[PDB]
Amino acid sequence: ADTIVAVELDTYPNTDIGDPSYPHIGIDIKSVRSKKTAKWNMQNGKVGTAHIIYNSVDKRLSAVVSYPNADSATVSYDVDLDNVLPEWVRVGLSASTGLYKETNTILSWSFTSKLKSNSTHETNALHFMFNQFSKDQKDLILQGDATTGTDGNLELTRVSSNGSPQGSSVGRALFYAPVHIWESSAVVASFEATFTFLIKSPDSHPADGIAFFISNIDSSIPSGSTGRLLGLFPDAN
Amino acid sequence: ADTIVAVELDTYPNTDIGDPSYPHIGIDIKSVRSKKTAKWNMQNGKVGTAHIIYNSVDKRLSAVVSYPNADSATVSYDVDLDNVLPEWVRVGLSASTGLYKETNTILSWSFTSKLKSNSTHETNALHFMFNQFSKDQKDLILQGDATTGTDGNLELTRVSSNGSPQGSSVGRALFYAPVHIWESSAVVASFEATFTFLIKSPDSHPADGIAFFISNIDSSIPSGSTGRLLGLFPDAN
Amino acid sequence: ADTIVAVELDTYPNTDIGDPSYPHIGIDIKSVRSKKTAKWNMQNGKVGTAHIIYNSVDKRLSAVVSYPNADSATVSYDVDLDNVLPEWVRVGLSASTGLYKETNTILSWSFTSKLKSNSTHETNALHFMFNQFSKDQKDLILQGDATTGTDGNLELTRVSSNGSPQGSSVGRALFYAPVHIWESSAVVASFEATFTFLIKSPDSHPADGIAFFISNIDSSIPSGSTGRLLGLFPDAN
Amino acid sequence: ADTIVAVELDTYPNTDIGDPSYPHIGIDIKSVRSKKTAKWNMQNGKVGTAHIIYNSVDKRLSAVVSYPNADSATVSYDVDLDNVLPEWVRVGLSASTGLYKETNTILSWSFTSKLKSNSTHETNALHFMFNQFSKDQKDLILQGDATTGTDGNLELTRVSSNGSPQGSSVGRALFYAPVHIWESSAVVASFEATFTFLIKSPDSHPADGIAFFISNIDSSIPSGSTGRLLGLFPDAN
Ligand SMILES: CO[C@H]1O[C@H](CO)[C@@H](O)[C@H](O[C@H]2O[C@H](CO)[C@@H](O)[C@H](O)[C@@H]2O)[C@@H]1O
Ligand SMILES: CO[C@H]1O[C@H](CO)[C@@H](O)[C@H](O[C@H]2O[C@H](CO)[C@@H](O)[C@H](O)[C@@H]2O)[C@@H]1O
Ligand SMILES: CO[C@H]1O[C@H](CO)[C@@H](O)[C@H](O[C@H]2O[C@H](CO)[C@@H](O)[C@H](O)[C@@H]2O)[C@@H]1O
Ligand SMILES: CO[C@H]1O[C@H](CO)[C@@H](O)[C@H](O[C@H]2O[C@H](CO)[C@@H](O)[C@H](O)[C@@H]2O)[C@@H]1O
Ligand SMILES: [Ca+2]
Ligand SMILES: [Ca+2]
Ligand SMILES: [Ca+2]
Ligand SMILES: [Ca+2]
Ligand SMILES: [Mn+2]
Ligand SMILES: [Mn+2]
Ligand SMILES: [Mn+2]
Ligand SMILES: [Mn+2]
Repeated sequence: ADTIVAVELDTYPNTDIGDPSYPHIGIDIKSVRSKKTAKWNMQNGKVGTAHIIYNSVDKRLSAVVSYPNADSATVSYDVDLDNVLPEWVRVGLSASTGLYKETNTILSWSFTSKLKSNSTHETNALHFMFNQFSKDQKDLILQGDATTGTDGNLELTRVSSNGSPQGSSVGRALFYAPVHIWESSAVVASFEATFTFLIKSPDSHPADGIAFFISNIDSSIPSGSTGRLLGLFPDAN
Repeated sequence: ADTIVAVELDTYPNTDIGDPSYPHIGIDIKSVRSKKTAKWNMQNGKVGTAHIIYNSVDKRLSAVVSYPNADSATVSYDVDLDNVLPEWVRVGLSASTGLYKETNTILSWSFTSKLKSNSTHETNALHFMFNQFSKDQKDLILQGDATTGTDGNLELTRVSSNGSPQGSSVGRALFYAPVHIWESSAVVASFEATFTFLIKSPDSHPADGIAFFISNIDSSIPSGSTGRLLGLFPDAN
Repeated sequence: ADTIVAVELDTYPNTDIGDPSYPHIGIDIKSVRSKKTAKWNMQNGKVGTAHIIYNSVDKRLSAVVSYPNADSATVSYDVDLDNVLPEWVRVGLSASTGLYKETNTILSWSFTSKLKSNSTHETNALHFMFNQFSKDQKDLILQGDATTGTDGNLELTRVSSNGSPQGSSVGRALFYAPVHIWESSAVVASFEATFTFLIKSPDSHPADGIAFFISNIDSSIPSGSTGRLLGLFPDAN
Repeated sequence: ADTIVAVELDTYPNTDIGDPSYPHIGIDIKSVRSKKTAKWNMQNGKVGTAHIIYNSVDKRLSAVVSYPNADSATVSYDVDLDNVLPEWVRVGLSASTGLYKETNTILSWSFTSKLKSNSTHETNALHFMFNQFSKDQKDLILQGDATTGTDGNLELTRVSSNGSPQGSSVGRALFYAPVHIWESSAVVASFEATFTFLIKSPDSHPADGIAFFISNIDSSIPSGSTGRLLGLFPDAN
């Protein structure tokens, strides 16, 4: 039972489980039923960007998704991460396919985290920037169908030799080091994440989406968590 | 007529104009009557730290002030700086003495700004960190009784050779370069500021406070703006 | 008179003054006659990158120039900047043309400078990054024919609306803030600068070149320093 | 067998293995017999600071060690780390004792690493800054006698509750994630490291010294590498 917090980019509306009737981006606290969502004007074949920020002052997690020359989509939710997550965690990217599929490529990824402790008013921090992925990336923990090196890109779900996506796939990419996401004595604590992606699809119904997540350290892909579950949750409850 | 946005660290309660009956920190939009305030347990003779954050997404300006091993004071206010300030501004510190005084020493001052453009999705940034002040700081625009070099600190208001604070003093320090605080075509835009200070006062009634501020490029201390006016506003209206 | 240090991307060989018989990159210490040079494979029509570094430990100024998938040119010169420059400078870019011309487009520019003090061991620093140039770039001091905003790019030399480069042109762009490039009490001083350029010429002999420079605060384009002088030097001695 | 590059801060002169007759700082390349050294005015009881820098242009590894208001010791060596280390490494701190001892307290540690690629021309970075060490630092791998939490410092070697150091102690602290220290496609690669320490001793001859090292991923304290070997080398050959 992993504790999970995520920002999803749902490309397929699973109206059974509370997903609205269109692609959208949402926020997930311990469940695949997003506490808050927002219509996202998904664009197939185009490189997009997702920015996610959070800070220990407003105690608010927000995220923006956009494509060059187009309206951006925003989603925010008030959440006190101190009570939802353990102090040490790991951060990652995650995508899945089901009966429907799409490329779940990641062109770049950046993350910064700062803990400005009470005791000294001296910062603790971590930052990593990936604009190119080496075929043997030793600082990423690839889980599932996640591979690196193809064009300097991170391909989260299985894509064949033809450049075409495979159905029923799941992948996850985690930074090797555990991040100190919060501390009892911190004045301010914050994080900022960004990643550009390319969700291409040869059909008319792409699924299932990508998602930036923060989990307990030893998290692993929940068995059979493909499709609508986006490699994060064991059940749609 | 300057357009001013500031976060004051009001040490003296001027109940004439709206101040609450205790030291407080507050948010000022074009006026000295804080749109929002919060109780601050002002500690005389001790270093404090102040953090001001803001982001184009929640369009919210928060501020946290604190002392090592004590409670922090926080205040936030929802404000679209896009409709209050011009795109090009300058940032600075300001302080004032009136019938009552205090040293308005500034031990360090850091600032970051980023603009994540839409047309390109690439960042534009600025960052400066002063952990020491030379006696001839050429990147600071000193105004009023503001001086540098004394011990490596920035003395906003007049302090004699005796080290004692002087009444009816005003001082401001502005970073030489104009900051591009916002843009119409930007996806995300954020700034963060931090400074440590030392408000000492021989007596029992210190006044009048420090304030980080953003203003129009050619901002100049309003005439006779000492005391309650904290070198930022001409009138108490 | 001005005190100048520069890294030229000399595209036109001026044998009369010392320029070796081919396009090269060099290190100018107070003279257009480079103290050290290196053959450069100037590619007309391609975006290139230049990286300049220097630290107070090695007391060496190096530079690298490269194009995606190609041999990179390197140049280095041991120089003690303490005895060559004043402690406060200004940094900028400079191009020029003479009888022959080329576009001197600047797609991006970034710069970082740090000062780790002796008296305290706490760093002071400045960082600015430009990935887009607004039509009213208020934090750059434009000199000569230099214009911002055309396509988001910086044009150091005159360029027609057609896109054709023009002869006898001189331009510079300095960052607004004076940089504290070195201090006696500094344990370690260092600066890093990067910038991507596009030198497009319609003819066969491009000229005259781009330059990264550190100068005294009030530097300005010398009289008649077009062509082989690259907006930097008054004479050729 | 380990591949190790280090920068010792030899506090005990082991005249039998190549150590000069006095406290020094050295550059070790696959051996405890420093390729290059320089006298160090080791001050017992004061907080020092060490700064290591390297870049793939000069291919020169430099180190500076200083105390507040005291001369700095400098040492540099021309080494092409591409032919000495594997592309993926781990960086960490090490310290040791033997017949004589000292406390090897690290009050802060910082490290930055950049890779400006040739194929792409966009950087890959990693940065971590420790100003405080929690009692369960999950992003550091502790080996031997290294403990976190005591005061907020990292004791590389055994220290009793009294505060007195102990003989024949050994310990390291590596950063959890592997660093991509270099790549064949890299135009520029560089790293900068900084850490402050406090070497206190109750006697007249402290030993054996602290060291910043870069090793292959799976490195571990070699058997018997206490004393003169500083937890890095199996023998003294
Ligand atoms: C036609 O596909 C829809 O109906 C099918 C039969 O009822 C479902 O199996 C299918 O769900 C699966 O695919 C989606 C889209 O890829 C995925 O989100 C879901 O978790 C299942 O794997 C879909 O509803
Ligand atoms: C005891 O001082 C208070 O009462 C005085 C008489 O009513 C006021 O003049 C005085 O105001 C002045 O000092 C304060 C504190 O420094 C300052 O805020 C104000 O602008 C005046 O200079 C204060 O209210
Ligand atoms: C053919 O041009 C060469 O010879 C001419 C006659 O001697 C010179 O005028 C000319 O110099 C000018 O143009 C170059 C090329 O742009 C420039 O580097 C120089 O500063 C003059 O403007 C060149 O030597
Ligand atoms: C007085 O100790 C010196 O002489 C002893 C007898 O010859 C040695 O055992 C001793 O070596 C040990 O201590 C040093 C100092 O801590 C250490 O560097 C060495 O590896 C041994 O542990 C020292 O030479
Ligand atoms: Ca879905
Ligand atoms: Ca007041
Ligand atoms: Ca020339
Ligand atoms: Ca020794
Ligand atoms: Mn959903
Ligand atoms: Mn007030
Ligand atoms: Mn030349
Ligand atoms: Mn030695």
